[PDB]
Amino acid sequence: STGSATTTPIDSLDDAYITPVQIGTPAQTLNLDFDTGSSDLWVFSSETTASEVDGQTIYTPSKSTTAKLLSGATWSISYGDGSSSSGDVYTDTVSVGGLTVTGQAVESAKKVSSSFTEDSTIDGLLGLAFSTLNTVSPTQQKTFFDNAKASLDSPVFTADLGYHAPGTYNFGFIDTTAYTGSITYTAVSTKQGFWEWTSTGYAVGSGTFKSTSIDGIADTGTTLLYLPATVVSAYWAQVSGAKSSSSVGGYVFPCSATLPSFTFGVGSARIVIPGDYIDFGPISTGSSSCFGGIQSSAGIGINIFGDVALKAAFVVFNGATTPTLGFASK
Repeated sequence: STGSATTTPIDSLDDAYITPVQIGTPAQTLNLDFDTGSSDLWVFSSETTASEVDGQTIYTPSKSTTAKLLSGATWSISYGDGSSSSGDVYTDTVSVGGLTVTGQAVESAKKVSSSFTEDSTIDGLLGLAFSTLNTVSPTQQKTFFDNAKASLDSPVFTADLGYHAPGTYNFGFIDTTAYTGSITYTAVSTKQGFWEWTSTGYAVGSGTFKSTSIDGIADTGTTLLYLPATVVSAYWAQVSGAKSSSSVGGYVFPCSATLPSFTFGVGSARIVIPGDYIDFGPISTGSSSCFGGIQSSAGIGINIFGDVALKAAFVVFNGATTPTLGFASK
């Protein structure tokens, strides 16, 4: 089997991407944030505290003939940006882009943090990291990908995120029309539950390439590119007037700037992030100070190849017995 679904930016900045997901019988379609940095499929639901729902579409298990309470199971998750959610668990039929999993754990939110409530466009998350990170207790549950894997034509999914445009998540096949040149594959460590890999270095603009190992995670659920402070300083030093602002929470730059590109290494291959991808617009409405898309990972504890990086590539998440990651230009 295979699946193919379009993923669409939630706003003009590509702050995140939503993908329609069919849950239950008859289908209830919710728009989920596919997140290769976590491993819980959770949804706004009929059980979510009413004051914490503001415009989201909810899953109502009582209206699904295939929903079953997973008795005794609870979940609770905290994300890198400080947001959180928790609740109980149902199993139900879940389909993404024509690919159907029966008995998928659907984690029903009883509580969500303000960040989630305030984003009316995201109805929940669909985790695509390794199932060892799944938070369901006392019986850990598998991700949608892990459940689908054996049925897939090939044990892979791909992320093809758009810049200010829709893109695609495919399951079970590599669309050879969706990228240019060849795909370069690189080793993955699953020790921390993430799609963790080592970039071979970077360049700023038309500058020379610096060969240096940068360990980090491929994380579709993180907006920006978080890298070591040395690398980030070298980038922003090429933008007149750019500075790190403790009050804003990162590097800002004059909105009048033309940003240089940023290149990262994948083995001997190179992925180029155009400068425009690094612009996240005014820090507040009407400001001439703009927020940068490359930020320091210092104090996160991990480097994160978020959407800013990933949307510059066609990315293969290879879930073979020994997982790997592939990157191609597009």
